Amino acid sequence: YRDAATALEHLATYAEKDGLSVEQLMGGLTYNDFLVLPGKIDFPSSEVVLSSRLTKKITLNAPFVSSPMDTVTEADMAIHMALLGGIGIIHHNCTAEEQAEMVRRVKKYLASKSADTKQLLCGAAIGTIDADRQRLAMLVEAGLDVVVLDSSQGNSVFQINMIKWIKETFPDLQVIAGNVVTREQAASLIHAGADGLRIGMGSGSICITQEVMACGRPQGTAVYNVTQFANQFGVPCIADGGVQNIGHITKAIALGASTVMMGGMLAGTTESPGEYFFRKRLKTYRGMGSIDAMQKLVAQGVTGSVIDKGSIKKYIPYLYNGLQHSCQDIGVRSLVEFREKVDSGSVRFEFRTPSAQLEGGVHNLHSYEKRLF
Amino acid sequence: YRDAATALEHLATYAEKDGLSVEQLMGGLTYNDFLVLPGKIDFPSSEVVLSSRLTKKITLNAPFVSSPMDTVTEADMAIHMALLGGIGIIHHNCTAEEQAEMVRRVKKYLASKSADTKQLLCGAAIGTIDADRQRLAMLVEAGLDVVVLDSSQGNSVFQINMIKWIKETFPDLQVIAGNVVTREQAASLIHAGADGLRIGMGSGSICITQEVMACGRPQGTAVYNVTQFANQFGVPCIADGGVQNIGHITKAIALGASTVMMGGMLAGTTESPGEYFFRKRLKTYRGMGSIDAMQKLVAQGVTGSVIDKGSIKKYIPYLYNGLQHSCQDIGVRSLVEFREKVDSGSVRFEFRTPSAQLEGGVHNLHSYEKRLF
Amino acid sequence: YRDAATALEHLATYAEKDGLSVEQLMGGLTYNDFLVLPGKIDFPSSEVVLSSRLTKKITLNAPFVSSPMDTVTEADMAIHMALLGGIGIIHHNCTAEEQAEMVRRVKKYLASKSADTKQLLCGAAIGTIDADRQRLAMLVEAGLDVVVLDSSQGNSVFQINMIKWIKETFPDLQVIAGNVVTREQAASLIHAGADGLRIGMGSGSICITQEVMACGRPQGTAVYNVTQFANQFGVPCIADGGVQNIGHITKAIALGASTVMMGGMLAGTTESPGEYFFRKRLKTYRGMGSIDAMQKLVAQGVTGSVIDKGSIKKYIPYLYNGLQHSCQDIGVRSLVEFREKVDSGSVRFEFRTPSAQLEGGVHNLHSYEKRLF
Amino acid sequence: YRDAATALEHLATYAEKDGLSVEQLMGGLTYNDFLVLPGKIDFPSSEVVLSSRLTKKITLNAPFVSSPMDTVTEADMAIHMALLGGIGIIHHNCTAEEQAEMVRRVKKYLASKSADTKQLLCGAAIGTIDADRQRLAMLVEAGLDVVVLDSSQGNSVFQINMIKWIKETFPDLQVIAGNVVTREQAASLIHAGADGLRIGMGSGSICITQEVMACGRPQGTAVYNVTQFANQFGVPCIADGGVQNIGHITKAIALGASTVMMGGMLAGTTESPGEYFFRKRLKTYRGMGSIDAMQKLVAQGVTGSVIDKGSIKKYIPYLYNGLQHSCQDIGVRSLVEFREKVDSGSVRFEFRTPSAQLEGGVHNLHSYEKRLF
Ligand SMILES: O=c1[nH]cnc2c1ncn2[C@@H]1O[C@H](COP(=O)(O)O)[C@@H](O)[C@H]1O
Ligand SMILES: O=c1[nH]cnc2c1ncn2[C@@H]1O[C@H](COP(=O)(O)O)[C@@H](O)[C@H]1O
Ligand SMILES: O=c1[nH]cnc2c1ncn2[C@@H]1O[C@H](COP(=O)(O)O)[C@@H](O)[C@H]1O
Ligand SMILES: O=c1[nH]cnc2c1ncn2[C@@H]1O[C@H](COP(=O)(O)O)[C@@H](O)[C@H]1O
Ligand SMILES: [K+]
Ligand SMILES: [K+]
Ligand SMILES: [K+]
Ligand SMILES: [K+]
Repeated sequence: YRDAATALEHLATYAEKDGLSVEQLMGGLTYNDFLVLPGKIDFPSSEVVLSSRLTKKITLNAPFVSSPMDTVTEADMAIHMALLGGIGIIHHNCTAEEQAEMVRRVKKYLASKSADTKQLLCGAAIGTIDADRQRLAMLVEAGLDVVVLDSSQGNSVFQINMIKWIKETFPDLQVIAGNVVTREQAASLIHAGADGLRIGMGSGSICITQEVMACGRPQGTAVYNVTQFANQFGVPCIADGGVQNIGHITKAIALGASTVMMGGMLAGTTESPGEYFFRKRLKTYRGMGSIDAMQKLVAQGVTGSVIDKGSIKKYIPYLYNGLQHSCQDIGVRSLVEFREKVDSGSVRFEFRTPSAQLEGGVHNLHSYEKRLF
Repeated sequence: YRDAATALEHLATYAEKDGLSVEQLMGGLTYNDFLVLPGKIDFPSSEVVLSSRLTKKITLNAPFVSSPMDTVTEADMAIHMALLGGIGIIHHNCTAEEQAEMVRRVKKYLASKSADTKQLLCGAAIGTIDADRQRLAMLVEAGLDVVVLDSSQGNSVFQINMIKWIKETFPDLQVIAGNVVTREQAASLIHAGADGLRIGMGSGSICITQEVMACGRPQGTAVYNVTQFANQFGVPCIADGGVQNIGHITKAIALGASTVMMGGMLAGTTESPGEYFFRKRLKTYRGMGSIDAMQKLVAQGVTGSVIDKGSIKKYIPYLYNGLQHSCQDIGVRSLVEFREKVDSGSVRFEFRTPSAQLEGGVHNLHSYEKRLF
Repeated sequence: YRDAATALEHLATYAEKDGLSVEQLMGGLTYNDFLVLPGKIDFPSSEVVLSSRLTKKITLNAPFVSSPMDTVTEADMAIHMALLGGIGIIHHNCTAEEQAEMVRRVKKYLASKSADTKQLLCGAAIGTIDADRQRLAMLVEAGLDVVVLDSSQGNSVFQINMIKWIKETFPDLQVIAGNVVTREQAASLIHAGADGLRIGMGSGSICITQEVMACGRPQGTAVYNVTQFANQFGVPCIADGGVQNIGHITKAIALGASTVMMGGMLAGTTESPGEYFFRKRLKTYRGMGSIDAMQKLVAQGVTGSVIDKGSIKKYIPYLYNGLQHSCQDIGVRSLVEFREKVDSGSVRFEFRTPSAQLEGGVHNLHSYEKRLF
Repeated sequence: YRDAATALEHLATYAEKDGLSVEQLMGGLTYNDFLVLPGKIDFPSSEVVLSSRLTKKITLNAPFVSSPMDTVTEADMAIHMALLGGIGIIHHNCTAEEQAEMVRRVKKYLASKSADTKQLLCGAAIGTIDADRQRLAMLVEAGLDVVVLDSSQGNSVFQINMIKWIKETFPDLQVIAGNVVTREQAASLIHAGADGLRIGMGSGSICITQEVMACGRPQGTAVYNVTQFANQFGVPCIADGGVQNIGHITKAIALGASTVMMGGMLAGTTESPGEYFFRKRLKTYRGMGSIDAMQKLVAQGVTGSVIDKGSIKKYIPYLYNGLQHSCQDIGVRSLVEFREKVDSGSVRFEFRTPSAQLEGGVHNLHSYEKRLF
């Protein structure tokens, strides 16, 4: 046999590292279709830094964003998301007066705060019609820090003109455009002057766009191809939709996302809008393209329910600490280093067959209780 | 970082567009195995034109055809299908006298109408035996506009001779031959003088041909290979079977289909034959190769039930408006442009892993109600 | 557009026929993973001949063989299998005296008959131990026509010596060796003097060999690789296991099988051993490697139940007529021509994605009844 | 046709053996994704030797190791595992005093025994913190034969230093490091001075690491790549996790594992800790990363239940005799020969499509009882 002392040296006899680079990995796959291979641990998980760029000029201490949906994010969610190092995007399924009030509630309230006034950071969504011009003006007056142009298909003349108008009218304000899933879409909205990109189409838990429009993209592939382009321009991208656990968050970032947006995961929490009901304690969770949401006609989302998840004061820290441990297993001390080591090919990946996915999950038990924390 | 002003220019640094061309996409896959990537929106969905060639000389305002099945299309269906810009193919699981009466009912009744008499367009199915010669003569007397030669395997001497006979005897009448799923089948029936082709074998919701005959083809692949050939001869093709939502319709056309035929989707509607019953309001839906259908012995279809879908006066417009929005997302202003941009490689596609398909649908909800419109 | 008259000629512009040849098709797939593409119909299904070589010197009018299992084939099954143009292999989970009696019952009783005595053809199974030497002698005295050496793994010194002994002692008797799934296994038993081969390992409905032994092969792949070799020596092969419908039979033969063996399909029929019981009218069906079967300790099969299928006097004709229609759709007039056209590349195949398989089956119905005939 | 006498000779006309070599087989697959092809039987299964290297200096008569989990292995399990030719690894979810007592119970009690004192061999697990240094000293005093450094991610400075310390302080003691799933991890811990490696991350039945950490590897692939490296240094590797039947054990070894570790399979047995309860006779089985286990906060395992499996005095022999039959089918007389014939390419493999896996299992039965032995 070989001398154990030569073990590390012998690795050089191999053409490349074990596993695949991100380039080799990247068809039409998404998060559950692969794993990241473990690396070398020479630091505690507590040492892991999770600072993340939301936009060109806005950086969060945590890559967590609550989605602009009327069953996920209002003032209560936005406040506590900001307090916990993330941020919330307030929905616009409401009057411009009602939305502005929610913004004021946040602004008048690791924490995400402005550098000048020390006020909590607040985001909000708007449509791309002429009526939303006045809406935005009201939100800006309320102290809005960042606006999300809310669309399933963001590459449009209407959105492009909206971007151009905001940059001229509100230069200080940061603009996140989307949604997008292709390189060509990204270039268009980057060229328009977007400060960030929202990635995803049909990956949402409550979304059926892909079913009824035949249009969208697998989330993992969308994140890679978009960010591979957008990152060259220093435009941070939000991985929006299909996120359901800590593992999805790590993978989203690995593929180039700067932050991740969550709807269903945050739906059913105490801080979410809507009241609990019993059927088991549930809350309503619905796509904004659902008939209910649109009426509150071609639906692109559904109305459903999610079980009580408790307060995000316990859930977000779980995501935070969990993501720290994830980075540790991979052998990276920050999300910045995570990005660098992936693009350099140091971090390695591996595909997962359907059998490997079943093996990866809980299997062959009479019964079990899934207590995450 | 790169200057945002160079974003669109930088796209030229890439060898090809993001995603796959239809050629690259096209083994043995069907509709659910892929997506169309979104494009550029610079028009309203209302601007989208859905005019479609049914046959060489017949063009519809909507690519919707009701299947010739005794649980789908009789006079009531055919009338309302024509009124809504589509057309109905009346079944022949009935006497020649009974079928001709149904045709007369339609003819004596965006709308699909003749250019000379302004009467509603009507289609009908027949077998390929000698007895159907007289049957057809009766249908022609009733004012039939187009005939469908109804067979699971249309590439036969019997069908070929039937085609040849009709073209000689009834030159004005348009003939749709089928079903076919291969290039060789198409050439044979095109050579015979077919004015259109019916594509599909075993893709039907109620069909088990592939199970009991081991013969057929995945619908998506069948449409591509057949139309890639048939379109060179200006022979429109009907994508028949396996259509269940708007997404399937968009994809069918993307692969080369001119129109799409629906059975199960239209079964259970008010305009369909058969009475509602309760088990939940249901209607019977059965393959014409089912024992029931054949007796009203090797079965190639099944007898089943479908829930009440309501009137097609609300369902077809939903398909219509939905398809308009689908084209908009893709960035095409008509089905003609859709065809052109696909064959040129402007429209791009993406595969879907099993995980991506699960992600694409509704996932990780306690419960939900699927209200399409 | 192109002139329709040139349609058939234009096919020559294509490098190869639509679809795949069997070579191109053939990893690790089985029957449900592919389809045969339809061809040209210029004959009635009644014209299709299904004569099939069971062994070097024995030819059946139907490629149907009942498996040697104590819940499938005793005298009653063997008699009626022979009468209907197939043959039955009597099990040996019984005394040598008991088995010989069953053989005598068949011999003393399209039909499969001897050319000299006009008596029904009869097959029987035996083990490969020394005790089975006397057993066989008794079966031969009873008028046995063909013997099956019954083993999950037929490539053994014990089986090889058993083959050699039979050929010397009983030259007239035909010997089917097996089971096998590889080329190397086939060569060994062909070299030993086998008159036919039994193909299959772990493909059985009641079999778990692959689970507990990690040894076996996908049935489709096994048939191709074995027969590709065995056919060069004029050694007919039985495709044994995993057959569940007419489609599987057509595909088995397409890949090189001369006949097919059925257990589960024939289990639960009136002619099968064991009594009906109620739980719905059921019969017991069990692997011969099951603890029950072995005790009537490492099990390689299970004990289960199957619903009443009725008499094989109606089921086998259904298989017969169904297979005729299958050949017709493909455009072949006999199983001999089927073999020839496949090996020449005239018959074409197509893969099936998981989606294509779901599409191929019954889908999207509230409910349905599967009446085959 | 060809002369049967030339059958074996004709095999030489083929470029390579039927099926795939292990290299060709080896992406991201695991055990259920493939089969081993049968070989030549020229010996009885009783002749098969299952001696296996646990570590550099420790060899077992059976490749069976019980996992260090508080619902699997305490003194009772460890004793009977050693008696039956395997070994048990005692968990450390208990005080150092409690663990040492369990070791003494084993030491003071085909059988796995020391060569000098004839005492039963005993293994035990420990953490990699400073407190475990004293713990180990107590275990060594109790007569511990081998220590397992218990971690989901063994490639750490803490584990590396722990290894280095043990080799200096307790030279006689054998050290198994892990867990690992990559080549780079292996080299690191081999270089540190490991006497054996524990392979697996997220493949456990009760483990969700891959879900919550996005980190791990398909078990089959992990075993191959790690052992392909580790075996060059004569470092035996334990395939840990995802083992559920005899088939998995055979495959684990085929890919390079020297022994296999079982948790769930041995959970629910009489010799396991914890009492039976009724819900059907069940026992608790839980991941050591479960909240319950950790509290007896980011969970990486779950708490569940498994049905009563009976005594391992009947189960392990079943595994033993089953593995013998498995080797026989493959045509190897020992696990050593198994290794040699695989690396030489004599043993062949075959992929399994999802259809082939369904075909491989029990299918198309009304009902069945799975009696393994
Ligand atoms: O009705 C809808 N149609 C289309 N996309 C939607 C709809 N509702 C929400 N989404 C998207 O889906 C995301 C939520 O995905 P989830 O986090 O998987 O629930 C949102 O942030 C939106 O990007
Ligand atoms: O009994 C049958 N055997 C074979 N194909 C059938 C049968 N009944 C209907 N079909 C085909 O299946 C289509 C309906 O498919 P669906 O729209 O998926 O229900 C029809 O238009 C026919 O082309
Ligand atoms: O106990 C068993 N172990 C292994 N193979 C078996 C056993 N019982 C039956 N078989 C095989 O499985 C075939 C039946 O497959 P089926 O037709 O799919 O039920 C038989 O003809 C045998 O070749
Ligand atoms: O809580 C846990 N987190 C991660 N891995 C675990 C945990 N509990 C057990 N394992 C691993 O899973 C193996 C058991 O796998 P099983 O044999 O498939 O149940 C153990 O031997 C450990 O290697
Ligand atoms: K797992
Ligand atoms: K979705
Ligand atoms: K079908
Ligand atoms: K099986």
